[PDB]
Amino acid sequence: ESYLWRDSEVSRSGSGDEPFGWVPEAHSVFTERILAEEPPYPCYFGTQGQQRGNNSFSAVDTRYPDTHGPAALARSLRAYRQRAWQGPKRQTLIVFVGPAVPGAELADDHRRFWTLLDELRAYDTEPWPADVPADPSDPRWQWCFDGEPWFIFAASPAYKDRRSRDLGPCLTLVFQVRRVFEGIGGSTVAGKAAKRRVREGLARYDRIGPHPTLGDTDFKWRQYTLPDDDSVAAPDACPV
Ligand code: HEM
Ligand SMILES: NC(=[NH2+])NCCC[C@H](N)C(=O)O
Repeated sequence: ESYLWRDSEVSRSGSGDEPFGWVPEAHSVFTERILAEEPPYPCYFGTQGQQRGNNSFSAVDTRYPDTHGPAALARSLRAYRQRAWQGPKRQTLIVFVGPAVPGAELADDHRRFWTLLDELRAYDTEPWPADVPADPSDPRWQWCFDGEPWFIFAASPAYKDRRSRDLGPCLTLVFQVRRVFEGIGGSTVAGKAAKRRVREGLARYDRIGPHPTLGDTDFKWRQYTLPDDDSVAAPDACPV
């Protein structure tokens, strides 16, 4: 009944042409990308999280939206949020949205991403947090669920130049609670070293450099769905 999986549980998601039958292969493709030796995956935090058993997984099967869709993902997210505050600091939930769609464009996957975030709102059982403005045009808006803001981004096979965001054949949502950044705040010595290391890795991996919206940080929504080029979306244009 729970669709929240540790690595060792993903194989039981589905087998053959069943709901989630495509999830085990997506999980393997994801881990291959994140654990690749040369060039290394640019975000060493993600690689380390995978190596240390701190990544959890879920999925949405678009063929079965009423049973394997946003309502179930809301339950999975509530369970993940509990896990994310009890376990190690640096955990990530990776959610595969499938089956894969041959020929989808990046804008299509981004539209699906924002739609899924919108559908999740109806299933949130907690009020919106008082410290985060609820208006998505506010410079300080962040996506919130189950009582707190999250960091979230969309990965897609349609990221041809920003290869670091191609995690396999499906639209893939990467969720973290903000606890993961404790110790690497942007002002911090450690945070500046972290950005150096990741951005050096990006320059060995991607066909386009770090996006300007990553910072040099209002309007975080623009980082959720980076474009594949240097375009910069209008700040008040968040689709939610
Ligand atoms: C599977 C897990 C993860 C994946 C797939 C992942 C992916 C990425 C990617 C693609 C980037 C480049 C920028 C972007 O596209 O947004 C990035 C940057 C970064 N990530 Fe990760 N990440 C993961 C986990 C984590 C965790 C757990 C942390 C914190 C503990 C973290 C901290 C950072 C930092 C500090 C940057 C650099 C941001 C900058 O240079 O402005 N990541 N990550
Ligand atoms: N684009 C990224 N993956 N950024 C990772 C760090 C996010 C940063 N701590 C923030 O809250 O904005």
